[PDB]
Amino acid sequence: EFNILLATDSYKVTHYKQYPPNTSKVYSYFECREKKYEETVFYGLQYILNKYLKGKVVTKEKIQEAKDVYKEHFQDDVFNEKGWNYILEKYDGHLPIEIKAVPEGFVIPRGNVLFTVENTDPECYWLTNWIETILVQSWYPITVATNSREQKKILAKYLLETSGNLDGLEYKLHDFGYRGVSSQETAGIGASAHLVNFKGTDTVAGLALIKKYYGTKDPVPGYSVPAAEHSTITAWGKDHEKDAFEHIVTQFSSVPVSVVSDSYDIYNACEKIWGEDLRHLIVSRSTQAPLIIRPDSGNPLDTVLKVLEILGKKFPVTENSKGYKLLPPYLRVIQGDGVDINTLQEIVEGMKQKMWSIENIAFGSGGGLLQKLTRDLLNCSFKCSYVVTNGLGINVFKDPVADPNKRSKKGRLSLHRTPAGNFVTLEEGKGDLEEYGQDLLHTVFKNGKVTKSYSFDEIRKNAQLN
Amino acid sequence: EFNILLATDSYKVTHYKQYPPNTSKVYSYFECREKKYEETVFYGLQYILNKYLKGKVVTKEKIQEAKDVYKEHFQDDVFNEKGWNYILEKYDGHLPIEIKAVPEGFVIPRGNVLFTVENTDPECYWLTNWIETILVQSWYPITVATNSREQKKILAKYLLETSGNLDGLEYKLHDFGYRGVSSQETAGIGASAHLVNFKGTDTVAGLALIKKYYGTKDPVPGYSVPAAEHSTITAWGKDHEKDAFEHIVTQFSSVPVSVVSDSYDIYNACEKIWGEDLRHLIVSRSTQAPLIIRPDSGNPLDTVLKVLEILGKKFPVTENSKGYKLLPPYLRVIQGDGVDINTLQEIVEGMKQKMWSIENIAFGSGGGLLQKLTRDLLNCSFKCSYVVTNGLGINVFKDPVADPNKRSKKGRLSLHRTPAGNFVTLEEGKGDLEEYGQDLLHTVFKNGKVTKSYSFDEIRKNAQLN
Ligand SMILES: Nc1ccc(/C=C/C(=O)NCc2cc3cc(-c4ccc(C(=O)N5CCC(F)(F)CC5)cc4)cc(-c4ccc(F)cc4)c3o2)cn1
Ligand SMILES: Nc1ccc(/C=C/C(=O)NCc2cc3cc(-c4ccc(C(=O)N5CCC(F)(F)CC5)cc4)cc(-c4ccc(F)cc4)c3o2)cn1
Repeated sequence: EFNILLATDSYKVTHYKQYPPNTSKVYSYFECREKKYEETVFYGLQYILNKYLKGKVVTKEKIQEAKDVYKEHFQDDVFNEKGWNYILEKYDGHLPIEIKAVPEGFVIPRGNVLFTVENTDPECYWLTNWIETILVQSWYPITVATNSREQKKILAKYLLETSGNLDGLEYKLHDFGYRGVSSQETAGIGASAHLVNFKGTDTVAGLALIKKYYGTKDPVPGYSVPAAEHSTITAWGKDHEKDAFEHIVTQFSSVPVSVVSDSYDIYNACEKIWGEDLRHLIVSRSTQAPLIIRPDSGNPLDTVLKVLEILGKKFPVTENSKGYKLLPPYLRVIQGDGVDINTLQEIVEGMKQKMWSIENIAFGSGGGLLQKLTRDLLNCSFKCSYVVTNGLGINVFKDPVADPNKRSKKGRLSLHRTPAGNFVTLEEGKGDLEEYGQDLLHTVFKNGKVTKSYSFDEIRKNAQLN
Repeated sequence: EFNILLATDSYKVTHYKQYPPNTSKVYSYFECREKKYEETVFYGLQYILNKYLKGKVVTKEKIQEAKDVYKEHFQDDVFNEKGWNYILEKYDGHLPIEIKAVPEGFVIPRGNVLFTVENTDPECYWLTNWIETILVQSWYPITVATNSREQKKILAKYLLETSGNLDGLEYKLHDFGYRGVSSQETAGIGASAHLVNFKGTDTVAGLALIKKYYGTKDPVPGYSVPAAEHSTITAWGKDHEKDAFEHIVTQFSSVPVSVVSDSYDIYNACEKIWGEDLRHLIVSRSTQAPLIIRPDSGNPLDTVLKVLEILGKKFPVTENSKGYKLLPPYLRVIQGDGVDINTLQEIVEGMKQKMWSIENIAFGSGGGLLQKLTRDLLNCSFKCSYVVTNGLGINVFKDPVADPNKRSKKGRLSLHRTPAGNFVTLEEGKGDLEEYGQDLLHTVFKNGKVTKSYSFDEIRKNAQLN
């Protein structure tokens, strides 16, 4: 079973011997520090509160096991068995901590307070920063949900220019990242952060996470359609690629189907196999069940353009009201190789220069969507800003001489709306002056109980585009 | 509870209707595809065999739950209920699969087969590639262990040159990445892969993973020392940084202690606080308990060089047998900000240029060691290379015209030793000719059971440097 006594940075085990004596309160905050990515989607804290922090988390056996492990780890006795036994006997193992956050789904500019942590018992001054390590890991669902939303902005801009509406926007980016992430638990959390902005996912693990910790009115938050891989094509033999194509579109003639076509020669497959030999099985398909050709190699922009030119000469093309070319409704294209936020912008801009509408194409991303992200992308940081010693409170901060970008905020913090409708974080307890309205932070956790929750439905609504 | 029926890519559920009819065998393999990082460390397979693949993995309840989820996910009933009911009734929920693999810890050049997967029942031809997604995730411990070993190579070269031996090598790179990874399960896997090469870690979760799935002779595989953070220094007050230093070094006066010193001015704390105000508490410390000064901001190379020049003028410096300068044995330095494999080489080369020995310094890394890594750094890939249909086996392969590097191998594979002592992978069953000796892969999994395993002590021995 999970042991919260073994889920911290090793060195923090010794921090109860370094704080100033006669200290009764430690107050810390989380932010996406200022330095692209000017606003962040706050999401994922609710998952950590329920799975790791709520309820009875301390037992006599868990204290004894931490004592045994840390004895050999440090080659010394340094564990705070006395402090952890006080929580067990007085609060039945419930953590005496209060956490205030911003509602999940909110879009907030860089450099503002997103949540605060503090202890509610003077004896547990050391407990505030013990749970820093587990809490800081919220940088991952924040960054996945932000980076996915910024890719939605690019897609929405070019779809509106070339078509005149946003029909089908919310399944133009499919999640191919299950096998490209570092673990099973990461796959579930990352695919859920992507479903805040889109609807298509191949990463099954994200569905069960949402229903267990968030919930939705619909049966499932994500959907998929049948598709082929290189094994189900090459298994027929090099000389029988056309046999594998005919068989697969016939088994799935009533639903959409994606077919990877670059096993040997992608341009041969589009012009000769799809566009001639099997053309009669494509033009008869329904608008609700098109064929989706999938290239998978080469230069991403050059391959998409050459593919569209080949298909345009073999199938009837129309011109929409904005002047851009459009394929017949029974034929589309999906590009799912080498796709990140940078390449996605290069592709749609190139398609627009060649007078091709964004209606024709959708995208898929694997490692770029779920794995190629770090904690310094948005500079997520956790720092102490207020302590009480000998009954008097002081403001605490850091300010390295060689880097003013690492300066931290001072005192008790609060988040408010500006008169022009923006955000501002007030320091040194100045929010008590009541000049900026109501603090937008809400108590989500106190003394081992989750005091306020949000559904996955409200979160999607909070993260909408303008 | 984990359900293997929900731990695959969505599309793989629709693959049992796409293979050629009368197919009784699907045979697939894993490689680090060829085109820095010329050889890879194979580690991580055993963890996945025990936690997810062995034993009764199919029940009547798990079949019904996967059925219910897929009807909403696909808006159809494509799920293969009949295939999974046969495995339950015929094999008591045990997977009829055989896996062969190279011994864990082995160092193998790029472009060689590392493990193979095939079905042992003709009815379960679809099972081989169903477990591709879970097995491909072994890319992460392989890449962490490889990138960590390459960093050990750089440190060994410059330590031997500036000092004359390798004393202290196994803890010159400490793992700081607990808070910087994407989940709790990722932290345990990645820290365990780092301990293959080094012995210092702050990510506690790696210790329990090793003892449960690999085992070691000693009580624990990793160690740590007491250290400060920014909250335990700045909580004393801006004008009281000296008081915090004196307290911390007195509480830990008999063991090594690391003290972050860049809260306000790193260069002032080195020259005036450590080098003047508190110098009498440093020169009295034991060689087994030095003070370790830790900078944490600015340019990594420029800061380290200036910190060394300051201390060299406040403390007695000697010259070792190779001519390089050395601090007194009670004074060391650790640099744990912005360290990856690129900057680690720049720092160590610049230290040598200024005649400073590598004995004076250690390093720590967080996001660069455990998070800033993807699946295409080593080109880890899983592909089918052999099937049997109508009783006749054929060689299958992919070969895209726009990317010769994506070409895969054909037929039954085997790994052998060359007469000069190198590795070669034989294709198309040519290993049966017995011209290259015996196959180096070993059956590690068969019909639901682990058939061969390795201890963490054997893995470390196999992964040693030349
Ligand atoms: N490692 C890997 C893993 C996988 C792969 C290759 C995967 C692949 O090719 N996927 C194709 C694909 C999925 C998909 C899902 C949707 C989709 C998403 C959401 C909804 C939805 O909101 N609802 C459906 C259910 C409902 F009830 F109807 C109301 C709500 C519907 C469909 C749409 C298209 C599509 C793409 C391009 C097109 F042109 C057309 C469709 C889709 O295309 C490669 N490597
Ligand atoms: N998010 C985070 C997390 C942490 C931080 C800052 C952390 C910090 O400052 N850590 C200091 C530190 C630990 C440490 C461990 C060892 C160590 C590791 C392994 C062994 C070992 O091999 N064994 C244990 C004992 C044994 F019994 F022999 C068997 C084997 C011994 C020591 C050595 C030094 C050191 C650093 C610099 C020096 F100059 C010298 C030492 C060490 O220094 C920042 N952000």
